[PDB]
This record gives sequence, C-alpha cells and structure tokens, in this order.
Amino acid sequence: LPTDTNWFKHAVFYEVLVRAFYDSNADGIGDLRGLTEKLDYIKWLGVDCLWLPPFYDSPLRDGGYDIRDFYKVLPEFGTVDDFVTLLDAAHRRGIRIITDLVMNHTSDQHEWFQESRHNPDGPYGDFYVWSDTSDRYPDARIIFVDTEESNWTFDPVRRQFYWHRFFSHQPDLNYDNPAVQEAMLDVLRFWLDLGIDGFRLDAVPYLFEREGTNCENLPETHAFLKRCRKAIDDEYPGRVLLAEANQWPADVVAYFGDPDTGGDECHMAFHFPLMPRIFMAVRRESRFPISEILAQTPPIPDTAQWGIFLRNHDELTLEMVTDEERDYMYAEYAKDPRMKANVGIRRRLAPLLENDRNQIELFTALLLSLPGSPVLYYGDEIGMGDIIWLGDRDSVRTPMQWTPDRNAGFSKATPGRLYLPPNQDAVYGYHSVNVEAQLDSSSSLLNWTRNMLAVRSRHDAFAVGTFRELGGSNPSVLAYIREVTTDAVLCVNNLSRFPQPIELNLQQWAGYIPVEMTGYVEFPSIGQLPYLLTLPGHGFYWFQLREPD
Amino acid sequence: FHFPLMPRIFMAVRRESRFPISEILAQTPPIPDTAQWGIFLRNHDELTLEMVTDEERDYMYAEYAKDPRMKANVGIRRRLAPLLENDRNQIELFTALLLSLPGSPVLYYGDEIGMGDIIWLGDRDSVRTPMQWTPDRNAGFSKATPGRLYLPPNQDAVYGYHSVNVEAQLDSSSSLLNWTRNMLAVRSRHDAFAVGTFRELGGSNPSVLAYIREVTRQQGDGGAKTDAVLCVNNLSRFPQPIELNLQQWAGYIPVEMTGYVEFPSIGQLPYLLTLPGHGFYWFQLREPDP
Amino acid sequence: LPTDTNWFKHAVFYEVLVRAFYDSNADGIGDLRGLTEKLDYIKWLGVDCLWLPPFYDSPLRDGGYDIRDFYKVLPEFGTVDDFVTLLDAAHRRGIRIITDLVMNHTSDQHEWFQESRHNPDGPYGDFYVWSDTSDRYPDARIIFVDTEESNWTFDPVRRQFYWHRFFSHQPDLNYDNPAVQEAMLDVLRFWLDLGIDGFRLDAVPYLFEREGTNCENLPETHAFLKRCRKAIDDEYPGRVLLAEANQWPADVVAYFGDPDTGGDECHMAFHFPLMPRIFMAVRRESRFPISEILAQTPPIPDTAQWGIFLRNHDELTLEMVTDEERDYMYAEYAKDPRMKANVGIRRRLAPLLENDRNQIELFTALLLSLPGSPVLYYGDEIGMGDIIWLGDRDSVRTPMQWTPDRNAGFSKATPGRLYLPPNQDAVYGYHSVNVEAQLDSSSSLLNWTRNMLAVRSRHDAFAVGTFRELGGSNPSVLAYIREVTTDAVLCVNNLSRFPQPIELNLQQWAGYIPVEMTGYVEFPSIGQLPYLLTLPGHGFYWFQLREPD
Ligand SMILES: [Ca+2]
Ligand SMILES: [Ca+2]
Ligand SMILES: [Cl-]
Ligand SMILES: [Cl-]
Ligand SMILES: [Cl-]
Ligand SMILES: [Cl-]
Ligand SMILES: [Cl-]
Ligand SMILES: [Cl-]
Ligand SMILES: [Cl-]
Ligand SMILES: [Cl-]
Ligand SMILES: [Cl-]
Ligand SMILES: [Cl-]
Ligand SMILES: [Mg+2]
Ligand SMILES: [Mg+2]
Repeated sequence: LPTDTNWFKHAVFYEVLVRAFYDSNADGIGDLRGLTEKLDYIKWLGVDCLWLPPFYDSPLRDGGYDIRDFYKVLPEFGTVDDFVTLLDAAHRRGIRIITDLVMNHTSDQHEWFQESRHNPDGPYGDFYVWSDTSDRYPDARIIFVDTEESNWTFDPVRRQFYWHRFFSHQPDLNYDNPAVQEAMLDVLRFWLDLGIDGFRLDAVPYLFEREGTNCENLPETHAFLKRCRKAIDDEYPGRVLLAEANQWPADVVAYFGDPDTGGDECHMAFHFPLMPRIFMAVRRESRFPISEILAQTPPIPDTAQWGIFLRNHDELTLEMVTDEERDYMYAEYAKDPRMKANVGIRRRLAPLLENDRNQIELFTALLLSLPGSPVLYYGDEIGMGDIIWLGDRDSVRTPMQWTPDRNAGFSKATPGRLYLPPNQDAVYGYHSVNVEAQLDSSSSLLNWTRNMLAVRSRHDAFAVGTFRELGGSNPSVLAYIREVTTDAVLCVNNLSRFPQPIELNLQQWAGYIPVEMTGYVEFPSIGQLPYLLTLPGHGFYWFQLREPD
Repeated sequence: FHFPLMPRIFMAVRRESRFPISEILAQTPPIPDTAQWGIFLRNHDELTLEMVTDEERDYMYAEYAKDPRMKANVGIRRRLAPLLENDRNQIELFTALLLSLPGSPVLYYGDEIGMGDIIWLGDRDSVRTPMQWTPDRNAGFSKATPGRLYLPPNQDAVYGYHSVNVEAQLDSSSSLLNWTRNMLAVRSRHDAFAVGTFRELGGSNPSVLAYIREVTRQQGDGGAKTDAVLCVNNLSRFPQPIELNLQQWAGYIPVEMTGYVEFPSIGQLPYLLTLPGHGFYWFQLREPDP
Repeated sequence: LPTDTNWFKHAVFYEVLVRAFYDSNADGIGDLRGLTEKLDYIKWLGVDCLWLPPFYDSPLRDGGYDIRDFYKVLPEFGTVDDFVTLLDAAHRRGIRIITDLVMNHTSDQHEWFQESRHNPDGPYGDFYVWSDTSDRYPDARIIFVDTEESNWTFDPVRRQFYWHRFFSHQPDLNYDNPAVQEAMLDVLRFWLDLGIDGFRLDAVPYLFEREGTNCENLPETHAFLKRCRKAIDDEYPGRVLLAEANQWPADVVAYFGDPDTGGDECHMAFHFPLMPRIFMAVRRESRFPISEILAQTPPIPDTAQWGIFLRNHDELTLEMVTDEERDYMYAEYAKDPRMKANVGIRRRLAPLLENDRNQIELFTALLLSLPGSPVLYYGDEIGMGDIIWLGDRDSVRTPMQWTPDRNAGFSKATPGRLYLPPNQDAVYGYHSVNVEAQLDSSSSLLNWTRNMLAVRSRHDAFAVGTFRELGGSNPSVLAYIREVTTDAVLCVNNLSRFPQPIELNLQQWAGYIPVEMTGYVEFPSIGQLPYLLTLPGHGFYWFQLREPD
C-alpha cells in the first residue's frame, strides 16, 4: 500500500483469530485461506486493519503466546505463502494487517532454547538467562503467582536455573546478548519484508532485568524499542508498532518515546483502564469515572495514538490494570458483583452487558467517539456470547457464527473435530445469533454496527479531533465535542437507565445547526440560552455541528 | 371497541407520520358520560377475522392494500411481536400508545413476554398456543405428553419457549415482562390515562405525536394521581426533535414518570424534546411551588 | 421408456408431494423444478417410480383433491413444460412417474360447474347431477357425516340441488352423460400424450348412482373402467392404472376386471387392511392377524398386482377399511389405545411406532417382502415425524428434511413464507433428523433402507414370487418362502418384543444352504430335522436358499 504515515490514527482495527474465523479445508480449524475467503465480509463491515493474535509455530501451551519458531506459520493455518496471499488480498481491498509478536520470551521447544540447554558453550549458550542460583532479581513479582513457585526454574539437562516472567515453559530471552537483539530485529524485518503493516509488540516491559529494580520498564528496554522504531523509520516507512503495556496511562506514555523527537518508540499503546471506567460509570450512573480517566491522561506525542477497546483484561496475563495510589476507583471494583465474578476471565461485550442491546449500543458509541483508534473484537458486531468453561482466554475464542447451519457455518468437519465448539445456548447459540440472520433487517446489531462505522469514517474529528468535555447540569450524562480544523461533532451519552435531560452551554457554537448523524434531521439552531437535550435510558446522540449560511 | 385504532397506528409508523392517528381520534364522535371505548393492538375482529374499514369515511381505505406486511396478514390474527417483526422499540411504542390513548385497554395473553404465533394452525388458532411459563417440557404449560397438547407451543429460534418464557423474564428489570409490568403500575397511579380529557398538541414535526390528558378535578383531590400528563411519541425510525407550545402550562415542571427526573420548567418559549427512533416519554405535569 | 408390461410388478413406488419436496424458487413452496433437482437422491435411494398426489390447478380446499382444471398445473408448482422436464429427467434415470387423478368430481370452481349452474340449457347443463329435490339415492351414506348434512346441496344460482359424495364444494360429474365420459377419457389421453406412466384413479367406486342401491361399485362404473383400460391397452401399451378402492380385499378384486381376459380394468389396486393387521399382530405378538388377511385374500388376475403400504388410513377419506362381517379383528381396533388415538389421522411410520428403530425395520422388512408392489412414503426412509395439529392429512405433508440448516434445507425463503413448517421438536426436528446427517454412517436408517431396497431388487421372488406361509412351532413368529421358477428366499419375522425360537419344517429344501442376505454368511445346510432359528425381539432375517453343488 502507498505510504501514509497517519493511517493508524484513522483506522478501526478488528481483532480476529486465524483459528476461529473460517475453516476452508474441513480439518475443524480456522486457516489463512479461510480468512482470505471472508475478506469481502470484513470490507463490507467497514474495518480498516486486521489484528491477528500469534499465528506462529507453537505447541500451544499458552494460547500460542509460547512461540516455537518465529519464522514459520503454525502448520494447521497454512504456510508463509498463504500469509502473503492473505496480505495481498487484504491490500487489494484497502485493508491492512498487523500481528502480535511476543518479544520477551519463546517456548522451551524453540530450537534456540534446546541448544542453550544442551550446548552451553555453543552460540546459543547465552541466548537465555541462566544462573547457578535462584536468588537474582528478588524484587520482581511472580506474574502468575498462583501457578509458578518462582521466576527461576531448574533445568535438568543444563543443571542451572533459567529466568521466566511467564510460565516455566516460556524461558526469557537474554537481551544483554547483542546477538539476541540482532536476531529479534531480524524477525521484525522478515515479516516486514513479506509486507505486514505492523506489529503489536507483547511483553516488552519485561525485556531487561537489573538487580535493585522490579525488572520492568528499564531504560535499556526503552533503548531496544528505539532500535525497533528506527529500523521501521529507516527501512519500512508507513508501518506501525503498538505497545502492549498493561499499566496506568501515566506510566504508558513512556512507551511512545522522547517527546522532543515527536516520539521515537511505539506509534501506539493501549489505554487499558477505559473499559473498567466506562463499566463503572454505567453501574453508578455517573460520568465521573470516564471524565476523570480522560482528564488525568497525560498528553502524548502528536504523531502517536492511543488504542482503545471494550475489554477489562489484557489477553496475555488476564490481569486488569489498576493503581493503588492513582486510581480513585481502586477499591470500588470489588464492591461490584459483576466485576467480581469475572476477575481474570475474558468476556465478550454482549455477556459483559447481560445482552442488553441498549447498553451494547452505548458502549460501542463511546468506543467509536472517544479519543483513540478503536479495536473491535470479532463477533461482538453480531452480539456473540462466550463459553467461560473453555478457559480464561478460550472463553472468547469460539468459532465465528456465520449461519444457523451445522457448526455455525464455520466448518464442514464433524463437530467433534472442531478446535473449539460454537455457542449452543438459547441466548447466544448459533441457531439464533449468526451473520446470516442479521444481514437482512436494517435494525439488526450487525447492520447498526456497520452503519456506525460508516458514519464515523465520514468525520475526521472522531479519529484525530480535539476532545472537549462539556460538563453540564446533569452528572448522569457525558457530553463532549470532537473538533478538527471545519469538522465538528457533538456526542451526548446517557449513563443512567432512566430518561435524562441535559442543558449544555453551547454558546461558542451559537448559530450552528446540530444535524443528527443517523437520520440527518436538523435540530433547532444553537442560541445563547442553554441547549436542552433529552435522552432515553442508556441512549446517545451524535450531532454534526453545521456552519450557518 | 374502537377497531380502527391499531390499523391506523400501524400505518402511522409505516408512514412515519402522526396523521393517521390524529385523524381517527379527531373524527371519533363523543360518547355518553357513562360510557368508555375499549382499545387493543389487533387488526382483526376475532369472530369474523375481518379488518374494519369504510370506503366513504376512511381516508386510508386504499392504502392498506399498498403495504406488503398488511397485505400478507389479511384475515389472520397475529400477536404483537410478530406484527412488529420482534422490534423491541416498536413493541414498547405501541404498548405505550395502548396504555395512554383514550379508552380502556385490553392486553392479549402472552404479548407481555413477546410471544410469537403459529400461522399454520389456523386464522384464529395462530394466536391461541399455550402460555409459555418456563423453558421446560411443553413450556411448563402441562405435564402431559406433547402429542396430547390441544395445540403445540412455539419452537423456533426467535419465539420458541426455550428462549421466550415468563421465568426467563422475571429476573432482569430490563426484560419486556418487567417493563410492561412497570408501565401498568405507572398507569394505575395516574387517573388522566383512564378518564382524562384528550388534547392533541400538534407541533412542528409531523413525525411526532404529542398530547396532554387532564382530570376535571372535583372535591378532596390534589396530588400526582390527578395531575395532568404529557405524552410524546416518535413515529419515525430516526431521532427527532419536537418543539411544543405548552404556554398554558407555563411554570409547571414535567417529571418523567419512570425515573422521576425533573425536566426544566415550561416557559413561554417553545419546549424542545428530543426522541430516539420510535421512542416515547410520559411526564407528570407538576404544579409549581409558591 | 421402452415398453415393459410388467414393470409395475417389479417396482418400488415412492409417494412424494410436489409441494413438500424441494422449493427451487424461494417462494416457500415445493415445485416441479425442485423435484427435478432432487432426482439424483431418488435414484440413489433406489426407488423405481414416483407417485405424485394431485398437482392440478385447484383452490386447495380439500388438499388438491378438489380440481379446478384437469389440464393445468397449479401455478405455484410450474407449468406443463416443467412437468415434461421432470418426466424426461426421471426417464433418463430409469424412474417412472404416476399421479393421482380424481375421476368422481371436480371443484365447484371448475369452469364446467360454473357453466352448468349459470347456463343449464347449455352444453354443460348436464355435466353434473341436478335435481328439484334432495330425495334421490337415499340409501347412499354420507361419507363425511360429521360435516355434510346431506349428499345434496341447494345451489343459489341454478336453484336446484346437486349431488356430491364428498364435500359440498366438490360436485359429482354425471357419468350417464356420454360427453362426460369422453371428456374424462380425453383428460387421461392428455397426460398420457405428455408421457406420464400411469394414474391412480381416485374415488372411482362412486362414479354412477342408481335408485335402490348404495351407489357404490355399480356395473356401469366397472364398464367405464373397462373403457379406460381399453384406451390404455390400445393407444399407450406399458402404462398402468391403479385403483383407490378403500374396501375389504374380497370386494376389491372386482376392480381388476374380468378374470377370463386376464384382467380388463385396473392393473393394480391397494390392499388397505395389511397395515392395520400388521400393527395388531405386533401389539398382540401373534402372526395370526397377518396370516389370516393374506390367506383370505382371493386370487387376482396373473397380469395384475396388489399395491401395499404402511398406513392405516386412505388419504382421500381418512377412513380405515373394515368389515363388520368378514373382519375378525373388527371390534379389536377400538380396544387398542394407540389405534384409538389416531382414528381419522394420517401418521408417519416412525410416530406410529413410537420411534422404535427395531419396529421400523420390522415393518419395513414386511413391506418389502410380502406379496405386492410396495409404496414408500417420502421421509419415512429417514424416520421423519409428523405434526398432527396441521390437519388430518397435512399432518404428514411437512417439508422434506434435507439438512439441519434453516427450513431444513427445503427452501431459501423466510420461515414464515413456507407452505407448512418443518418438525422442530427434540425427537423428530430437522436439527436431529435429516438426510445429510444420515448419509455418512452405514448404520443410519437411511442407509439401512437403501440397502434393503438394493437387496430386494436382486431377487425377483419378492416382486412376483409365490407366497408360502410355513406355520411353525411358535405363533409369535411369521415365517414364509417366496419363490419363482431358481430364486427362492426365506423370511422370518419376530412379532414379539422378546427373543423367540422357531423350528421350521424345511424338508422340501433339504440340502439347500441358507445365505443371509445382508452379510452373506452361509448358515448350516437344511436337513431332515426341523431347522431352528432364533430371533431377538422384533427381529427378522432374509435368507437366499441356495442350491447345493
Ligand atoms: Ca526479560
Ligand atoms: Ca358419482
Ligand atoms: Cl489463532
Ligand atoms: Cl511457513
Ligand atoms: Cl489485550
Ligand atoms: Cl474482558
Ligand atoms: Cl375481537
Ligand atoms: Cl390481528
Ligand atoms: Cl402437492
Ligand atoms: Cl400448465
Ligand atoms: Cl391412500
Ligand atoms: Cl395412517
Ligand atoms: Mg482448517
Ligand atoms: Mg417454490
């Protein structure tokens, strides 16, 4: 695709798992050719970039975040040639593709690790972090404290301990070895040469360890990220790096790099607390949890962008971000029985909201109008459910529900051969929830979602506009303006389950005509008196503020 | 019974215009003080399966045949949800109208949970299938074998008893059942719905039907139960503004009935209300404080 | 097809409703083009001739047995050209087609009747049976006694009464008018010229009325049937006429015509009491109800053949045949709560047998091995259920269940537009019972049924062989031999729900080797001692009796 260094600021992303989308070869597992065959749907929906979770060769002990070979596609998905076919077909439709790349560690099945343990004096001997003792780095917490007794594991072949921030079968790479830094840069270039549009870099806060520190966010870690950005800048302009740092927003800004250069590390990073705050704002019928999180988020470099999504947990660690000192809602999450029940489990949007269509629309409207580039998760656009018993992550990784036919139209294989089963319950089951059934009526969730994407795409203000919170009489309503300079939009959102009035001081736009964006009806022009808007429970409106003749 | 009401409401929504409703109400002659109209959300009389019409006096006479939904169901009783293609917003709108327009309303069993129908059973029997109490065997209507039921329950993915039943709706405050029960409770506390006058307010926007209903008020009353009520109904599928001339109620405070939120007091200027597609509001008009 | 005057004796028929089989045009109603597109399935199943119930233009007030135009296909099915397309496609596969033709009456919407009533002095004035009184023919019973107050109805246009044996909207044709006889012969020739292989002639016992008689089975009625047979014989050799006479078998033999000519009326007629007797034989665990009905059936002409099927009711009148004087089981049917519940309602095979797979196989084995040409009803080969609330006839006329997809794969229309809905219950619903699901395992009812048809087709004895009941020690077991002279088969059937032994005197075949027909295992050769066979509850065996070396 022609280079366009700001495409990611205007993009709506769609996170879609290769294994889950479409099985074209009847082995019961989604594949790259299958995903390629469904690109017309993705184009029609109106998203701009696919985000694929790891599809590399892997023993799949930790969902594929345990990588066995960075250079090879998991065989059941296809080969590198199928990946290029997918890339070309997407680009032909103006769709880009990014993927997750785990930087911190590999599977213990990786040939580098097997050489490291079997041949310590060989070229891979120092590719991992080895020690005669388990005493080093004692200030680093154990991320998976209920599963791992220690961040050090004794290897029976090498008879030394090796370091791992994640599970024991995921040994950490030794970034103090210059050959490791070059090998990982080479992985980046391999996929960039194939034509991938970018990566989400995963587990990067953990790259370097140092005594006297908690071994996260070290300056040498940021230094390596600068090398990655520089390689991109110099060799592949127009590609993107996204940071997965599950930290309070103030701490995450460091991952965009030096502000004096306009940003010299990641182009994007995720704003994790957004969904938990929106969720609590609705539970409490108060705009404040949202107002406060946005107001307290520091400025980022102008060429950079936050990523946002409607999830309460990071998919790598299954942890919800928080901060004892800087999060006023810190103790409040535990008081909410809905938040409490789902601790450490990914859930889809409809189940998080008890399948309340009004709330699904409200949360989606906020996702599409708040500052940042939004990520939609595959299946949320039809209101798919999840199956929590499959696992904390696999809960939301069931097959895409295309039709009410056998296997939800995901596969021609026998049901017992599917990698995971489709939902089969009365509410979320494929007999009632599927793409085919929603294609017809203009009032389905799918068509509503598609229309909202079309509307958003016609207003640059949503992607790159300023953000001005309007306050107002009523704390149950969140109202704001997005503006870019010629394009100005007003968004009003009712966090209460009951109808609410709001009087807004819109004097600065006096004379302007609010045009509602779905039906194009012209509302009364703005005057010097406060503008009354009335919303039903959980309702919202988007208005284009049109200049007077 | 006032038979043309539902066909006119149905057409008003199809047309996104208040007039088919404005008109049948305006043209309905006054009736004795002792008397009351009965109203219901059906397009056919159950005895004859005929829809009432009149070549000379119904301006919509030829228009019904032009609507394919209307045409398909000629001579067949259908339940409310199926008539409205299971659109929850429309079910609420039609129900709000049924509960606030003049007359005494009749709800049909099962419409409060959004039951479907089974047209193949017959032109009347379509709507006479068992009440769906639970997702159990026979929808919890009977312990008999299924082959012995007088008629079978709905079994499809949309309306079937595994999905649509009383038990499933009892829990959530947001179910259609709980919403309907709350609307009935609200109505029962406001006399103007049952015996109030009817004053159509007109307004800038033809897509919105607005009216006020008032109690004449005699001896030993004064309270919410006898306060005037204001109802506003959006017949368009899109969000709509409406500006109302309520100057005779200057100073009164509209209080929305379900959540009890006070809206700005009525002034001499036109009062702006904004509605989502197919939305409605009910307000108690409270007399101001001296 | 090349003429073969005995094809009907070797045929397995498949009764299939055009409206129910396959909707190719997405109007929700099965059609001729759709039936044509499913001929590969019909060929694969292994049936030899389709039997289509009436598909003529009709207001459908009595299931299409009320005909408005004998020369026109009901428009929603297609036109005469689609019918010829179907005919040619079937013939190409070696499949023949017969259809129901109602001879006794037309709809009151038929143009003949409208002319008869409006223009009495015109050419159609005497096409129906008119009278100033309702007094004629008082000895004729009212068939539909719960619905029709009289066999005479007063017409408000002509202001005379007209005769009808069926419903009032089905006026009887006047066969004493020679122009009526010629017009009906012309209907026969029209369809024969198109290429149809034959007709089931319906309601023929009622053609003529005479004072002093009950107006059934009159000699003039048989005389007209001889005209039909003669027209066939002379102009279209190799076509077939089937009689629908719901009468005791002794009375039905008259419909084959004069034995001295080898039969000069219908080629075939149905043996209605067979299923009720098999049903009662199983209920009582005794072979006698079957033995007796077969033994008491008189010989028929050698070029003629009984038709047999697994139904308890005639589809025209919804009556079960019986005889107060000649049926020893006459009072017994009412004592059986299963028979009692289903009086006057068509039910499919699986529901009649409470979905007991062992019994479905037993009844099917009997259908395929007893004397006569069997008719399979569409859907029974996969074990379809019925929906009794749809009506006494429409109970068994729901869409063919092809797949577990939307509308059971019968149509692409919306479900609310289907002519009738598919079964949706946990036992018989299309999510569990459909062709697709049964295609795979060799042990499905569909594949079992197909294999039984293949086996039957390889032994002429089943079609045209003699029938010798073997008696035996055990009254719970029905054993017989079918033989043609070189091909001899032994069938043994356990009517008891428990395992049963039977000792058979097979001395006449001493030395012969019984070879079981499904697995081809050779059983001990027959000697002079009685041959012991042991069967599980409701089991059966078919053996080929092979000549010794
Ligand atoms: Ca590390
Ligand atoms: Ca007759
Ligand atoms: Cl995947
Ligand atoms: Cl590869
Ligand atoms: Cl994540
Ligand atoms: Cl989550
Ligand atoms: Cl009525
Ligand atoms: Cl109706
Ligand atoms: Cl048919
Ligand atoms: Cl035709
Ligand atoms: Cl029959
Ligand atoms: Cl039957
Ligand atoms: Mg696959
Ligand atoms: Mg059709």
